[PDB]
Amino acid sequence: PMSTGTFVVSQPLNYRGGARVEPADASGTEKAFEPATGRVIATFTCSGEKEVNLAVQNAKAAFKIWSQKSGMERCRILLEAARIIREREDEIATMECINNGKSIFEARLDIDISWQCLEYYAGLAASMAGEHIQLPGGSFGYTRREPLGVCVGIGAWNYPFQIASWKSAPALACGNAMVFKPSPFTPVSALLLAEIYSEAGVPPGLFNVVQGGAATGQFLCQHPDVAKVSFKSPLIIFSDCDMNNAVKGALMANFLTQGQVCCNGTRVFVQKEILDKFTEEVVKQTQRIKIGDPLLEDTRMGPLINRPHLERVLGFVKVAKEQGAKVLCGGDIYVPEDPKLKDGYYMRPCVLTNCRDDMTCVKEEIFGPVMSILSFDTEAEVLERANDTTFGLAAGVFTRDIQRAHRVVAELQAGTCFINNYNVSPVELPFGGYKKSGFGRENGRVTIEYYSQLKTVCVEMGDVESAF
Amino acid sequence: PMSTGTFVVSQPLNYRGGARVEPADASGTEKAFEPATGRVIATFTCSGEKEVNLAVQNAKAAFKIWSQKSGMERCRILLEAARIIREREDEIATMECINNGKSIFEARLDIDISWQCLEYYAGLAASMAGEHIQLPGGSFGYTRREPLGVCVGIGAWNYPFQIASWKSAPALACGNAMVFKPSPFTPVSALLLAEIYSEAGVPPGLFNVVQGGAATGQFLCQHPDVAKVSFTGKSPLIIFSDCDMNNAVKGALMANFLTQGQVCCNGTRVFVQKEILDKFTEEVVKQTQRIKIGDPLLEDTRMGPLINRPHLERVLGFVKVAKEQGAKVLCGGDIYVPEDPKLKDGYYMRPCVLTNCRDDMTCVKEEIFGPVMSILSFDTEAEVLERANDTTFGLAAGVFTRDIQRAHRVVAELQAGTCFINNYNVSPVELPFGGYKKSGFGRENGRVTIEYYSQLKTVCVEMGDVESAF
Amino acid sequence: PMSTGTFVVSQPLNYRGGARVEPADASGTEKAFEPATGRVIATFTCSGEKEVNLAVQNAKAAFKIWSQKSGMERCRILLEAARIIREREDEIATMECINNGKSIFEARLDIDISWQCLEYYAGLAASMAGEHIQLPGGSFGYTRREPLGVCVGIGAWNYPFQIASWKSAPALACGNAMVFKPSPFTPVSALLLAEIYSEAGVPPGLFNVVQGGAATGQFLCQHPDVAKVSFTGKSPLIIFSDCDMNNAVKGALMANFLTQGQVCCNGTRVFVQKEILDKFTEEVVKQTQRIKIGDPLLEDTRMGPLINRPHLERVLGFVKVAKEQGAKVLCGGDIYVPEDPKLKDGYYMRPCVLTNCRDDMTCVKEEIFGPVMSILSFDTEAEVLERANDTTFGLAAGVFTRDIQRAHRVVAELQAGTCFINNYNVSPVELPFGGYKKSGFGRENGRVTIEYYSQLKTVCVEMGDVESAF
Amino acid sequence: PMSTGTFVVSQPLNYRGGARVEPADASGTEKAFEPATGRVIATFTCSGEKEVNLAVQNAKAAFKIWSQKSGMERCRILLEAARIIREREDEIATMECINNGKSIFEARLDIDISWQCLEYYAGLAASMAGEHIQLPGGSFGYTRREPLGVCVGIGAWNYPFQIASWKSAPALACGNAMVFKPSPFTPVSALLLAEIYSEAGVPPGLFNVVQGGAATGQFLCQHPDVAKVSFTKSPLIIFSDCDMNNAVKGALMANFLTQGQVCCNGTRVFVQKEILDKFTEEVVKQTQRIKIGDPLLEDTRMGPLINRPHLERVLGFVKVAKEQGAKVLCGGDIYVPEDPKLKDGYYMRPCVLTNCRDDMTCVKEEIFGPVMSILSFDTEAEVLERANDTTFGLAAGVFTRDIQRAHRVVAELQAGTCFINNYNVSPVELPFGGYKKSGFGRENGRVTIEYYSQLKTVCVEMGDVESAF
Repeated sequence: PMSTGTFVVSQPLNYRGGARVEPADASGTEKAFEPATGRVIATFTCSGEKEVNLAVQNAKAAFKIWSQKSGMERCRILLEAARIIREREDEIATMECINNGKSIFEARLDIDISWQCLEYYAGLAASMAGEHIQLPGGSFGYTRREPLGVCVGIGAWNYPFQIASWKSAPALACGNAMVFKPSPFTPVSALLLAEIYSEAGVPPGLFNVVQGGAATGQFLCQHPDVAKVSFKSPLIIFSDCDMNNAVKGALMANFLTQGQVCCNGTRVFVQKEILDKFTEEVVKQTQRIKIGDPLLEDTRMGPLINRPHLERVLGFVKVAKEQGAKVLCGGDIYVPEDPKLKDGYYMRPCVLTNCRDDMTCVKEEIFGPVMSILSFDTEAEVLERANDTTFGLAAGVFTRDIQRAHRVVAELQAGTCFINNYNVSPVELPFGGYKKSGFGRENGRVTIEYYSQLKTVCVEMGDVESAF
Repeated sequence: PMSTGTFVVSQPLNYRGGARVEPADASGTEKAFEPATGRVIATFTCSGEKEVNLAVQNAKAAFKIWSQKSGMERCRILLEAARIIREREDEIATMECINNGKSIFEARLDIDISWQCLEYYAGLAASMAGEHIQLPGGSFGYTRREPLGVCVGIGAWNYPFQIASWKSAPALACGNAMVFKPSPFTPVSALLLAEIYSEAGVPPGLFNVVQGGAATGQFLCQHPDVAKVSFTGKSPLIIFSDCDMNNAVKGALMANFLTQGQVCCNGTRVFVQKEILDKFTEEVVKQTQRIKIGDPLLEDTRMGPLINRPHLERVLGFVKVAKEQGAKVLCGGDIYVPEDPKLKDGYYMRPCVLTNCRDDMTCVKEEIFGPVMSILSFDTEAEVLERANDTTFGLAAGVFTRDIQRAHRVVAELQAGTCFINNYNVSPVELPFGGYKKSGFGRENGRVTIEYYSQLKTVCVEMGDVESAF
Repeated sequence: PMSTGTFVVSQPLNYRGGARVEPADASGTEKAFEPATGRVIATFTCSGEKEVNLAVQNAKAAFKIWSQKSGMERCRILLEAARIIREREDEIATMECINNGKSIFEARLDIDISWQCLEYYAGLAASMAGEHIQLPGGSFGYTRREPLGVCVGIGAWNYPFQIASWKSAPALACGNAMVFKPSPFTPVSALLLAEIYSEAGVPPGLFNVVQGGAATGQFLCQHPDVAKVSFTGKSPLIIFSDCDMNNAVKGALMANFLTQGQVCCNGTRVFVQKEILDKFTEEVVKQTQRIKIGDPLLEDTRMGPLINRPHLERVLGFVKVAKEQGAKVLCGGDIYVPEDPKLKDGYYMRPCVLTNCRDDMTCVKEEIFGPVMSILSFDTEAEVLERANDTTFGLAAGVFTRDIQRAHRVVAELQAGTCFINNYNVSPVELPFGGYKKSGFGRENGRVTIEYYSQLKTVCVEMGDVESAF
Repeated sequence: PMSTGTFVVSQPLNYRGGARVEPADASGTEKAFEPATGRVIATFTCSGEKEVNLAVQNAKAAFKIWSQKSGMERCRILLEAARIIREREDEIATMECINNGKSIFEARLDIDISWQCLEYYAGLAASMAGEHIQLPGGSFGYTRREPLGVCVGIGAWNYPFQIASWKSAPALACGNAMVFKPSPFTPVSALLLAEIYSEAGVPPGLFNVVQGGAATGQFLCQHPDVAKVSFTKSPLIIFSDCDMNNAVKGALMANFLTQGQVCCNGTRVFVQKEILDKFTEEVVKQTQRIKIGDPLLEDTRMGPLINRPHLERVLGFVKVAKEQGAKVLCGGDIYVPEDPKLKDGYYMRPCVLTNCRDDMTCVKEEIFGPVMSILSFDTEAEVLERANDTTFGLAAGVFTRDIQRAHRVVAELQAGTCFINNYNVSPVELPFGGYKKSGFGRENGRVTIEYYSQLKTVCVEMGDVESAF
């Protein structure tokens, strides 16, 4: 039923005690947009400290109930929340494109992860166990992972529904309550999750939503009842690679999610030999990318999050030119054929060549559809030039020589490495966010630890053996 | 061998490239003592930034070698270091008492926990494995825990050799290098570990030692080549009227006077139910007055001296104010003069038992870090749980009651991370299962600490063609 | 909509390729009953060699498809099958009672386990991973748990739907196909599971059902394409003088008369201490005489009929001999005729309590599989432990004492696999944590059972040159 | 100090209560040999039932003690036993060759695994923990892995000390006692382990050794106090695009390590039509260079076969292979070493056969000798059909530079252990194809610990019983 250029927020954007609320006090006022049209979908209040307090006080209450429920009881509520998400998928995914701008194509994948995540932690809640050790003389010791209490989740604008799901699913599975503060850019989708949790059977206050910016964030972090607050990538193309897969990989790595992720492999090192053929093919393919209405099934490139952000990306390209880069295609305002999209935050995906490491476009993360093609001669050279990469990053190597691939992956300091592919998936996702992957056992174990604490009990069955 | 009142440091107290070194740069000077005699066992230089740099740079080099060795190779070196520790146990344990002041009795247990810890991580290094996930079309994904690089370990004075062992073992078993900064109170014992690691086959620079205080610590933390820095209401004891009095008294004494009560672990807030209050107090004072104070090297000694004179003066200060606030000193809390004249200038005091304690009292509010027991009276279960729930998760609590339901009910309500039913153990925070003897570490303790000293690398191998969205 | 004395089987009772089928060949013919009425609900064909072959061949086909689907795809199908089970719960629960005889009360708990179990393995299928080990010089090794192929599941009559689900869900989560062979006593309920799996989205043949007895079982075991066949002193209850009498009596009744006492899990050897013997016996008889015997479909019914006429004749046989051997029948152990004339020919009897029992007695020696309690007197802890430790590990035991030390000491000495302190649960063997309600399964139960239905494939990738010994 | 052609057993060959003992009764008598010389190193008594009973009764006692010790204590004893093994390594390896015939080279690697195994299980004993589940109303449930009791371990002659270590190390880490029956071929080495365990601090009767054959094995299995009894063709696909030298190295390793007397050995060598001639030429060249002789010599890579009947059987297989139409390219004949002490040793030259057919018994049956069967093939589809008749308990090795092909072949192959561009002749028990600096990971021990233990479950009720009635 929902379409581009029509949506307007009618209900309030805060959520406490299982219902939408207007904030009790303000830290300011913000406007949320429809990036495809430039339309204001909401003018909303940012939570003040009294408001922040009410939300924390409310979830503190819900925490006390939820923490007393068994893992099995919590598992059913969470599996239900996933069923509702799965059912209302197209509705949710639409709301997501409307406020964020990503393709319905991508937005659905985001929602798939979202319910998959909930099913994962629901499972873990039901199969939770501690350690038990037998001590000499019938005495024994045991452990239990207890929830922390009221956790704060800070959202991002690039994966709004998915970040909300990803933070709250392990949090609530542990028996905690969450107060979630989404990006002021994207305040809508989180309320859909909040509503779904209530519908699933979560006690009122367990997943609360406070809207706001920096001040709000600070008020949440400064709250005494808050237990815990939960808050360039290279692509090496060797001459011996499968050119078409390398080109496909480069495009995926740079233009998925409009290149508005830090995950994106924007530094494209291409070996001297294949440099000319690669560049020619990459420009050809980029010029075919479908820019338009994110709700259209054929659209692969939507608008950028907002006007300031778009201006910044266009600014990057102006400097890129100034510094000596050769704009091969795009990097300019795109005026879509449909007049409703006239004032949307659109631009054409950019491919830059003749890039050097000293260049700010090579140095800084742009957060837009901009590919920087850097030439290289030898394996030893790339590895020196590319190794300045943080562990929180990803790297991708394209070569038919398996030994070279493993050798390069071994030397690269990036946490996630892809041989003969590239996936633009969020950091949290295990196994580079490959589709039929699963989460394995370690991802959950580690994140469960983040949202819980280990209680240790020692039972003495005999007499105390005094040293004195 | 070594005896009390005779030891003096002869070699330098820093350690780089497998040998003892004098610091290149100076950031002041410190004196280390023999707490049993008051003697200066060392006047040493506090490492300067040029020195800190050398130690980090040396470890960075050693890291590059070690990180390339298999878990199996790393395991043999670590199992060897544990064998040497176990063999030189009394030598180590004695060197520990000489500088720290704890009884040889307790010092040995500390050393047992040190070699046990090394054998544990050695085992984990050899049995390390990642995840391997199969993907559609023959493509696959896998994971690897890699070391972080050069890790900094900051020591404490209460468990000097044990803190050094506890930080270094998980670090070195991940393939990391370590630069260790002991407490300038207890500089000596760490060098013994450093020597042992070299002897075991650790590459030169893998476990380096830099002496110093705050400045030295700051230089280590500020160093760009340092990957990670590992650092270091009051603990209650609830005694119900239905408990086994003798075990409760034994437990209270253990909880307050082990390690001279110089740990934050110690259960110093002793809540006693109104009925048993009089009998408990009478028995606890009787038993406390029997505690053997003296030479920590003596096998019969259960109470040694306090770490230093400023620290002793502070504990004596707390007692002075406690009686000013209205507490009743039942025994001790005064300067003790041992029979032994070599022991004359040692930092000794008689273990203290205080009664008529109120929650408003600073002795009940603040952690003293001395042998001082605060006895607080209570009437009901509901009352204690209110009064004693202002306890942090990083603390420990002990409950004494013959009613099993009550015990579990109390343990459930208490916010402490480690709870003991019908006992109390004063073991460091790091130790799983309340540091009970012959316990083991289970699997989770190691898993969690390995995570602290490592990072997860993920690799995705594509067996087919790239599926383009465009 | 379904009721007692009305139901008759209309469709065939074998399942192949997503539909009910009549067996291709016969190994014989059986009659399935309504135990509450004595009615024949179905006269069915036992599967012959050719039919067993067809089900295996059909499952082999389904296996090839399913095994190629990801754990995530298999997880959705299983989570769906659990949703359908949960939704049609009362329909299945009812159908279960009609053929088996257990109370609708107990039948629901069985069905709750069924869908809980499917949700568990669905979770495990989605989170499956192997090990990845790094080797010198960039070479690597990894592992994967692969399904075995076509597995066979053999049913029991005491938990027909539950044991059907318990065997199918793990085998299928591994990516296997299964051929289930229900007890010829209880053929019906399994077909409901088979139908649900189809409805969920399992490929036709993934979970086939072949009816039959021993010959069908033999044909399944002898089949060359069958990868694995999954099959299905007496349990004591020590009641000490210092315990909580009412909980001990409640526990004794639960332990003996749940599932009409037709489980091997049931704690039928009740050791009672000489002192409390008289009070316990008096209370247990009083409570037993209050047990509601009748229509299993009635919500108030706690005791239904026994599985069949031969089965009942056997239990009453054991009672006849028990009094011949010197036992004192305190209540029941006789043919019961319910007030509802429809239940006139059902397989009913009054729950029995026997006293003055000796270890030499066959009622104490043999498992009866009926509502019969054997009360044995004892004087001391040392005595019981001697008399009761002729217990196999595949059994359960229960101890009632207020002395925690005594409880743990007894549990430690007892050779039973599952021990209950101050309670008793009659849950199937498979169930972790004594089948307590809000328990969960933990991680180990699943790990171990996944290993049963899978095999470890190991792959070694050489990145360098082969190092020849020659 | 020990050498070939000198050793003779002087002490008895059973071990009970921390001592070597002569069997109380007999199930027969066997002769043990020095395969390098043909010498009888021992004429010993096979254990009767009274003797088996004594070993079990003694082990039952030691169990009751060992099972009551902490996993922490057990771990120290086991880490000590590994230190002693590691220290007396050369003595043990020497003794192993003397009775078995394998090279000092391989015999050491066997002993390395042996002490590595013990260190692994020692670690697991110390870090053992059960599950603890919280239940509504303060009630709780927990689990513990308990030992089974007296376990029986049946040895093999190909890895005598290693099989003993591999069975005893997990069982003893659990808290069980073990009665071990070595192969009547290889009695000696197991007693060295039994002695080391005692020296380490194991209670007397915790690891007992009863010498014997089938009757003795049967007596052990039939014993009511015995809790559990633990008991003991592989293809190699060479594609034309492979690295020839690594493929040849791999083929030799796969066929002639341990004198080819393992079921692990990749004896069916499928070679592509194109590289067939170059491969065959190189493999024969390399095989003819293998150093046959005194297993105690550091340069020796091929020792003698386990015994005369076994050698005759392998020579028999070669006779029939050429009768069936195979082309003997080298060896497969009685070898007479230059050293006269070795004159009556059970030696033969490693054999390479070509013109093999799938119908041939040498391709069908496991030979247990140094015999390589070279089979030609044209396409990937063909090999995969011909080689798929492989059991999961087997290994397979693929050699190809095409990574896609390698994974594709490994995926289709039914073998449990697959190697890409290598082949390792390691026992079945070993995780990650028995690669040297591999480790054991965590699953191998978990699964084996389960074999030698049982899960005890305890449920503590903190409240009142909720009666259905």
